[PDB]
Amino acid sequence: ITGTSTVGVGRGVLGDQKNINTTYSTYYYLQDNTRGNGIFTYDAKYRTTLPGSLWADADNQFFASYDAPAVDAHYYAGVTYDYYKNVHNRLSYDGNNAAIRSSVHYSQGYNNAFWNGSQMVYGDGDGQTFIPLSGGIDVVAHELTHAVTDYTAGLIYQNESGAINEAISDIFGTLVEFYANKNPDWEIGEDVYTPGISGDSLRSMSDPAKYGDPDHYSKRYTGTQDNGGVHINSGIINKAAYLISQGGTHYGVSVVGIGRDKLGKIFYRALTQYLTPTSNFSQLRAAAVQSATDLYGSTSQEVASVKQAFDAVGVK
Ligand SMILES: O=C(O)C[C@H](NC(=O)OCc1ccccc1)C(=O)O
Ligand SMILES: [Ca+2]
Ligand SMILES: [Ca+2]
Ligand SMILES: [Ca+2]
Ligand SMILES: [Ca+2]
Ligand SMILES: [Zn+2]
Repeated sequence: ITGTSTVGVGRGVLGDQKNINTTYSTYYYLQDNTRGNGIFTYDAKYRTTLPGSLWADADNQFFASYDAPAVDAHYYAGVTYDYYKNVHNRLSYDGNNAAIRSSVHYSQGYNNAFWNGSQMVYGDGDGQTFIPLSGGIDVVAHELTHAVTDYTAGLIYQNESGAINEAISDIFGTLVEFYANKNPDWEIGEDVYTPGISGDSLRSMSDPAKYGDPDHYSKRYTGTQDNGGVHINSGIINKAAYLISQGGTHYGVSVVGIGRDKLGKIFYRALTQYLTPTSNFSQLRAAAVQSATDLYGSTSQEVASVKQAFDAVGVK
């Protein structure tokens, strides 16, 4: 909507106070004009009709319980926009400053978040498996990264291409969490998962097998569940990415870590230049090796580490 850019204040899902960019026109709306062609947050009002209504507030103070998921969706979309712009020189998910739209309060008891082809959508959780899913910066960034994938490599959401799609969202979700620098880790979803259990998460990049996901190509899931295991076999790629950044010896194969910035550069260039809708794991290895070669040179440590990481997880 047309109005004047304002700055509101609120509390997120975890009870932390933050400022948010709003727009005033009779009401204060969750519309951030400071980034691209805007970031817009909507109320789905416990229904499944999307997007719902652009979030309106009478006083530009967002401290009600009902507000908290909106605050976080809106703020973390901004952080994610900033990461892609500042770190990768990418303007929004399409590279041309597309408006970023999110809806919160989707459905009832909904233990999921998603990118629907056009916008991000966040459940509230059931309060047992999840609390509102926008409370996780890694979750927000995971979802916005689906949009980046769809505009770039376009990895088909099944089997190996789908597992790469998933891993790319976990990787950049994690890199965004490190960019924001609040309790960062190589775990996925820990801020919003199981409020009754401390120290767990939905997936782990550092140790995918902790949560039953494969950490080696020989352990890949070959069935038909989960679109051919897209959230399962992502563990193989997540582990490779973790190793490229942090190093380690895995199944006897030693990898010299090169750190998160270089991981992000390698994978961003692979995603945007080399991967295609049908890329498989072997092709991702080649894309990453070529990307590291472009950036750092064929004889570089970075290239060597990429090869060792994919060797460690059994991807040739
Ligand atoms: O399964 C689905 O419908 C989509 C799936 N959503 C999903 O797993 O929602 C919760 C969550 C998302 C990211 C990180 C941690 C938790 C996806 O985004 O890949
Ligand atoms: Ca208010
Ligand atoms: Ca964390
Ligand atoms: Ca995390
Ligand atoms: Ca937990
Ligand atoms: Zn996903």
